[PDB]
Amino acid sequence: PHSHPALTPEQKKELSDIAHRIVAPGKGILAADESTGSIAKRLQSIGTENTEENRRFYRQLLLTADDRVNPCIGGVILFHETLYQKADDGRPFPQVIKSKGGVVGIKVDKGVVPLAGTNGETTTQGLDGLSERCAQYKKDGADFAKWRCVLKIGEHTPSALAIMENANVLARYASICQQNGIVPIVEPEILPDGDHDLKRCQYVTEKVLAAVYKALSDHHIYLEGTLLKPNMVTPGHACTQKYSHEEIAMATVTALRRTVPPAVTGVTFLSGGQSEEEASINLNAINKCPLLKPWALTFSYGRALQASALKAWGGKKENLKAAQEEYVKRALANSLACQGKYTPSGQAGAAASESLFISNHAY
Amino acid sequence: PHSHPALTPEQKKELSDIAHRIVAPGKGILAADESTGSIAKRLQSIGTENTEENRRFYRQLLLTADDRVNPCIGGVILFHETLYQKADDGRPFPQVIKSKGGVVGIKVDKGVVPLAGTNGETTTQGLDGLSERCAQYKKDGADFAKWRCVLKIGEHTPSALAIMENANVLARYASICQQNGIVPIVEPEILPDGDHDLKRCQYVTEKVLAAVYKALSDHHIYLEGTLLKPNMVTPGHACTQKYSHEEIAMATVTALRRTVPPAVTGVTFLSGGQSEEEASINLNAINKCPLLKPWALTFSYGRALQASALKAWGGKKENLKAAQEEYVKRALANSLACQGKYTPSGQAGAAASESLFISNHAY
Amino acid sequence: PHSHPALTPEQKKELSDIAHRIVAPGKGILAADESTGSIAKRLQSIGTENTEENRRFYRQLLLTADDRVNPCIGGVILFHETLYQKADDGRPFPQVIKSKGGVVGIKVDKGVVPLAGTNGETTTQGLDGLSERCAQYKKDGADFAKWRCVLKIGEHTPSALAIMENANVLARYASICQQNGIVPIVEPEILPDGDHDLKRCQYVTEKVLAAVYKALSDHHIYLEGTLLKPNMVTPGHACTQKYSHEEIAMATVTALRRTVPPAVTGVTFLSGGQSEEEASINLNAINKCPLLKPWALTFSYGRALQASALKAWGGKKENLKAAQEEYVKRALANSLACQGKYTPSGQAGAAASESLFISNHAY
Amino acid sequence: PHSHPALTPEQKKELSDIAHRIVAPGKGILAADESTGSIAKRLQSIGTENTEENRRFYRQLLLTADDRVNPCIGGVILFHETLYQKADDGRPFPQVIKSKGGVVGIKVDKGVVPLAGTNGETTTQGLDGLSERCAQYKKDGADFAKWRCVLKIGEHTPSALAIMENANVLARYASICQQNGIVPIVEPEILPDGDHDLKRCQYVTEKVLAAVYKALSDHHIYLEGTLLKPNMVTPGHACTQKYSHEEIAMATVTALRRTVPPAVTGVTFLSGGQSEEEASINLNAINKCPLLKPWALTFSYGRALQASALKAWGGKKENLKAAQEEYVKRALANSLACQGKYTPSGQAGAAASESLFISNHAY
Repeated sequence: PHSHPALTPEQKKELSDIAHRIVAPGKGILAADESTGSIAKRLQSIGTENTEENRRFYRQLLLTADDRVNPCIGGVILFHETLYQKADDGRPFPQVIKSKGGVVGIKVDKGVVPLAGTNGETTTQGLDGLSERCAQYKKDGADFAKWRCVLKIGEHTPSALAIMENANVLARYASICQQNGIVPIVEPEILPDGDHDLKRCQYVTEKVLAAVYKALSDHHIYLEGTLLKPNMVTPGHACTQKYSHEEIAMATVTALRRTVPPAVTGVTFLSGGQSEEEASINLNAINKCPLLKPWALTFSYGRALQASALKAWGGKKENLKAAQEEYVKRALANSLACQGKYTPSGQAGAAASESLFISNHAY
Repeated sequence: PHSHPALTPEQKKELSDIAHRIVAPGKGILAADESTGSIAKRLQSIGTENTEENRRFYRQLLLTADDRVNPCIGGVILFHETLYQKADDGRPFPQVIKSKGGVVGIKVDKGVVPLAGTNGETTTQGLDGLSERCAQYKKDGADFAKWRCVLKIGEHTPSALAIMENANVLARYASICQQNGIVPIVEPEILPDGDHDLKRCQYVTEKVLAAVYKALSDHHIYLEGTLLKPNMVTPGHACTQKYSHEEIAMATVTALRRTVPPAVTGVTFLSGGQSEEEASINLNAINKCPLLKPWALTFSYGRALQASALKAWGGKKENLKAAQEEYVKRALANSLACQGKYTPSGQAGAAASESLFISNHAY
Repeated sequence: PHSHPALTPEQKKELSDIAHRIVAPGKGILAADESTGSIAKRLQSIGTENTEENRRFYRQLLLTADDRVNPCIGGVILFHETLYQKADDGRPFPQVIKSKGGVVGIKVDKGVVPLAGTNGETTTQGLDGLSERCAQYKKDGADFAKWRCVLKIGEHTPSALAIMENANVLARYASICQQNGIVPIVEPEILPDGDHDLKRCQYVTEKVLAAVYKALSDHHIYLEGTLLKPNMVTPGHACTQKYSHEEIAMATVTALRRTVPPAVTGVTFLSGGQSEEEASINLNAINKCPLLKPWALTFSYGRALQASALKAWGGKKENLKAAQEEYVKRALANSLACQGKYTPSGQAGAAASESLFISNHAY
Repeated sequence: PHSHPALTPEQKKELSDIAHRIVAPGKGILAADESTGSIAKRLQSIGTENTEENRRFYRQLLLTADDRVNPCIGGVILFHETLYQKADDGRPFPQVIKSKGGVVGIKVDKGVVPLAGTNGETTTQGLDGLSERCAQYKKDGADFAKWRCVLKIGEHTPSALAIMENANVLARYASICQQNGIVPIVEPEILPDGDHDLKRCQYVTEKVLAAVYKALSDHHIYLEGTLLKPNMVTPGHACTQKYSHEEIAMATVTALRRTVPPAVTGVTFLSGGQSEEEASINLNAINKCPLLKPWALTFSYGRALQASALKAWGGKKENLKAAQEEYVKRALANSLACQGKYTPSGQAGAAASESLFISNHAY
């Protein structure tokens, strides 16, 4: 019942200013923070040896794409290794990102760990010595951080323990970040894995986010100095029932409207396995949803921004331009999408039913 | 992790439509639901005998005010007794209210009770047989309900128990209401008593509302089909430090933006002891606050709409017209205030802009 | 973090003394508090008309059994109606109970109500005006009370909400009782309905009881001034796998040892549908279980003490003696059982080996 | 509502067996796990350079005390460094401990960290990579671990956040340990700092322990395979009101009885600043307390077992024998104390008739 200010007015202004810059209109985040084990899968996917030089080259390829990406990229998330690597011109990657108008971000979690007594559920580690790490990252150019928690929809999951624990560790992580001038991106990802339908994902997402914000409140988190990186509400990857992009958008916006306080500066959606086009089309539908949305609704895409670029590269240095071109194409597409100005081919166009009305009461 | 829909799409639509009608642009709520004990004090204030006829005459006075109040009153909260009384023309009060465009509300709590082991804290009772009562009230013309919980700011209050328990009982009350087609107004009032400052009230209001919405989530409450009746964020009655209406507005809106999901259809402030003019000026400032406000910000005033009316009447039928004129003036003032168009200059629109020197980072 | 004594040392002593008297060595509780609707189903199983006189007569039959039950009965739970009824000699039933060395108890809950958004789950009502009711019951001879919450084991139950809500309302009920010199018997019954096995029931019981005691702690309940009336840990009524009495006893005592603080004065098991003989044999095995049991482990039987009595009576006055004889038999058996000195007798009738399992009204 | 066994019967047996061995009748724990920063303070108090050699020699001094300590020491907690050091004869310290009949324990927390937004409160870190560390420690001789959380009694402390967070991290630590065959000792220490009285400490201890056990339950902790290391219930260091050892014992035992499930294998009190004699006398009074205690009540002393030994050593190898003698005397004293047979000067008789004139209802 008694307040003991976690932050001063000056610290709040710094965090709010950073958070707003990242999600300024038309801007999104390039998530290029794949850890050693994750990026390995990615290079292996294109028959490329996972060496530090190849990881440096690939990251350089994305970070140095032409200026067309500047107004599309408000922030770039990097993995520790990359934060300390340099481009061919000797410039540290953080300097390269900043020179292009982007805020530098650093992934700080240390992966998921199994929760004993659960059906394969996990929590995330990485709090040990996090304050010192954050202070150093800040000095080295990073202004925001990212931490990923993973929840799964199954017969008995997400369980009460998994929801409670993941929400709690996210709050601890957020608290430590803000004490060091770092904007924490809270990522409580609910995997798309499974044959559950849209309504189920919406229900679980609503319960998970309500838990997340109650935890953030209990831990005295300054919401204006944070961003949310949630899963869009979609049917399971193996769901038999099919849905439209408008339905996905309505379910997503409704879930967020019912759980995310207006104070949260922005929502940066993870692509979670969606193809580059799917992720852009859904983000566009989300921004065109006819409901009031008090926060920026943009992207924090990893795969959905790199899929084609990685393939066009194939590990060959001579495919630099071609690979960068593919990344640019997706950055442009999503910049438009986070503004609801994206058009892939032609959409529905004709064929206007009689009984298919737009009723949000069905969600 | 499994959804068992508490409401059908049709039930949701009905609740949402009701909630929106109550807080439609320019409309607020007349809170005339004073229980037998509370109204006694009011009649006591004007040396009027507390008889059922005087209560009926007084309520009639407010309810039958001229058509000028129609676009100002989206809803009227009544006490059980009044819901079943009739105007002089034989028309049931609910019919009178509806004929003037207002939605009929019924207060359903049964008062506060002490929480053992706390420093004078309470919870509220009234859940027993509540579903049957709601079904009956709905049938008899009521479309929304009200339940008041009371919390106090003191040395060790509000305590964790008080916050948890009051939030839980409000959730139960909201759940039962929605099962019967009744829109529940959630009223977690934090009293202004004490010498605490603005920051303290804002802190407590934020913690209380965070608890309220987590509880509503745990009990599967349909937010779109609810309204919130919170205290404005103000310094304590005995606070030595003085504040401007702009600061009170900023503190209030900030607290709400950090805790109230945008899905909540509307916020109807209680006047909590503020004078009629003070309650109107503050409501106006709240609506002029530059921050983004995703819900209607209006009124649910009792004292702030009746103060002068009650005095002008003094229990004399001869002063009926003068008494109604006082009520109408306040209804008109608050109608403008909930639109940010209140000026003492009669009834204007969009007051004179000034500056943006101060910042909200100090909140 | 600050204490505000809910009770004085004097109040604690009174409650503690009462709780200990009820479960004194060799003593148990006769649960004859069946409400109007439940007792009606009992009189129907014997073709007897459900009238006030028949209920009075049946209750008199049990309460006026010979002195052999005196050492067996530490307390008797009554329903409101019975608390104010008199024996043929004009003595109020409370006086009858006291004269035989028994403590008088009163059921105060008002039945279960559905929890919206759950799969047929419930919570219990009855807190409204409970303080005044307790004050009056105390003056009229009652020293303890009982309140029943009902949980069910299923694919999605008991849900987090059901556990949390039922635990909270039990805590509220317990708090009010202790403020009025009444020892509250907390009854969080987990139904035996279903085909789940022993370990499933043990798991659920452990989770429920942990929730119950955390809530009692949050509400500042004086445990020494309380009693627990839980279900024994048994497999579902439709479970295929069979277990011995020793296994049931082990699962029951282990669950209790892992959740019930030593301060709790006693555990009075509900029979929950078990036959009179089964309930006695299991209680005996429980008391013979090797593990350390820091609390009295006795009975609070309804059906398991009345099965044979109701049948013998058959609604005929001339069968008074015969019916009372059957009750005395079960009281003696269970008195020995709660001491671990019971060894089923030669004849006990097929009525004592008959399953007293009955489903609920809803499902 | 569904169980996914965190442990197999074999795993449970191992943990339970280890826990029971550590607190076997007459046995306690030598806490010699002071981290580098803490042991530094100890050595400087006797003007000794904080070098690894001096630390190794000091720990050797304690671990190689004569066989008289064997029946007194059920377990020895070590700091990482010491677990891998060897005695002068080449034997690894863990081997030294085991040869004397003691179980080897390893402290695994990584110190306290500040909780932002609180009045100087902390949580504890150390979960990162804890599973791998436990697996390594197990392989290297350790069978139990220790983790210290610190709470403080003050104006607004311990806060709801501090209690909840520390309880949760303790549960995570406990879960990880049990997955690796390591018995976790849960240490939620409430500092004695302040002028609060005995009842205040008892209240806070009761609330903290209730929180700890609810968390252990939520995290599926096997209580039989754990030990509790709590502060005894005493007045603050600066409290002007004086209490007898019997009062301290009554408050301590009452607090534990109201919160610690019988399943918990043992309670090993920290000495927390008490002098060697005070700690022994209090532990003795605790074991003589007339109330029923379903768990072993012994010691896990650091300072209370080393004070005189550290001083007698003074960093001089020539004082080896003199120093060891002081430690041996305290080991013998506390072994008698945990049996309730300790009398500071000359023994007389272990006669235990009844207790003094102290009504437990006053607690």
